[PDB]
Amino acid sequence: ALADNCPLEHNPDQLDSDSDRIGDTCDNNQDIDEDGHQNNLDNCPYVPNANQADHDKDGKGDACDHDDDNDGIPDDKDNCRLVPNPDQKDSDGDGRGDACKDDFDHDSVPDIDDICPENVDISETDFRRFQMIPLDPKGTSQNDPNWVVELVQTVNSDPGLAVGYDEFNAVDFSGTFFINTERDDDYAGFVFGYQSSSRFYVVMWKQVTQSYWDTNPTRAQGYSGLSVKVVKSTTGPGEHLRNALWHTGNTPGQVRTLWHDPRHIGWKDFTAYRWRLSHRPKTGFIRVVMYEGKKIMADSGPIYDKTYAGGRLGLFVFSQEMVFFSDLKYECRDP
Ligand SMILES: [Ca+2]
Ligand SMILES: [Ca+2]
Ligand SMILES: [Ca+2]
Ligand SMILES: [Ca+2]
Ligand SMILES: [Ca+2]
Ligand SMILES: [Ca+2]
Ligand SMILES: [Ca+2]
Ligand SMILES: [Ca+2]
Ligand SMILES: [Ca+2]
Ligand SMILES: [Ca+2]
Ligand SMILES: [Ca+2]
Ligand SMILES: [Ca+2]
Ligand SMILES: [Ca+2]
Ligand SMILES: [Ca+2]
Ligand SMILES: [Ca+2]
Ligand SMILES: [Ca+2]
Repeated sequence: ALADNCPLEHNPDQLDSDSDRIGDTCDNNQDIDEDGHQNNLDNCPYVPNANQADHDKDGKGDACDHDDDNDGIPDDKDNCRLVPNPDQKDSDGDGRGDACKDDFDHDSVPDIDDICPENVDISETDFRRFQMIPLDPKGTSQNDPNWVVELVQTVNSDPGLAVGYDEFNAVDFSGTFFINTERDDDYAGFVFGYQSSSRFYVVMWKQVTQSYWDTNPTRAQGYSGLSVKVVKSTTGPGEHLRNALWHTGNTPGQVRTLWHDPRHIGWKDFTAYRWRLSHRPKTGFIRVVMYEGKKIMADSGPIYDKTYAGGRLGLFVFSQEMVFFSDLKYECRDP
């Protein structure tokens, strides 16, 4: 019943106020392991497992299942952990069973070309599907985001997101953004570990330092440079989150800035930038590097934070028109 009508992916015809893909009628926000799946809709309630992998579909996610394929051979001794193979046949004796030698998760996409080799639910990128989420559908300081298609955001808008469909535990995420205009000097970036419109990590880059023109609800000063922040809003999309996202630092009950480039180097107009992000939920590892061609423009260095155990990936925009995103790529890094 719940794991049938609750998920927006099973029935999109319902409300989902916090944009976490769980219908309002079922949403209770109880998530003890903070992996983005509430307790009663988590196949491993106490073990962090954001992608909810369950290869034998027995109700116990791989993360809390001792025999992920139910073939009687425990994971630790199974030479084909995700493919049933009782005889453990291994004709060349390399420790990998014949049953899964070319396609470990049996999603019909060989290991080498499979971006998520140990996840039957993901085999290729599908960033052809975006969920647009306005970060301030309350205030009207500026018009909300407008997206078109090269995914472009055309308005000097209020903050907003464009988030993908796939969910990840450990992941490497890369992409390209281009500001096709010399007008303005604000924000462009991306998100990862996205769970709800009140829960996600965000990486943003501003061109020139500037204080947000509306001192309400809180004073916000955004410095030029790359920043890494974690959002845990007590209010959700609105004016409070708005100013907090802009502020280079911490805003009570809204945002925490984990790192900011000490050099405050802003992005350049009409320049293609490539970002490379690595997130390892198990240890809380986070690192983002920005590139201008083959040149390194910014490097966050190792950052550690375990607020969120995983989630979706997406694009971020805040008061910057003509932001062109393209060539998005991602790969799972599990275990
Ligand atoms: Ca919801
Ligand atoms: Ca929720
Ligand atoms: Ca959970
Ligand atoms: Ca879990
Ligand atoms: Ca299972
Ligand atoms: Ca397991
Ligand atoms: Ca099992
Ligand atoms: Ca097994
Ligand atoms: Ca097996
Ligand atoms: Ca073998
Ligand atoms: Ca595969
Ligand atoms: Ca796969
Ligand atoms: Ca608005
Ligand atoms: Ca500019
Ligand atoms: Ca500006
Ligand atoms: Ca602006």
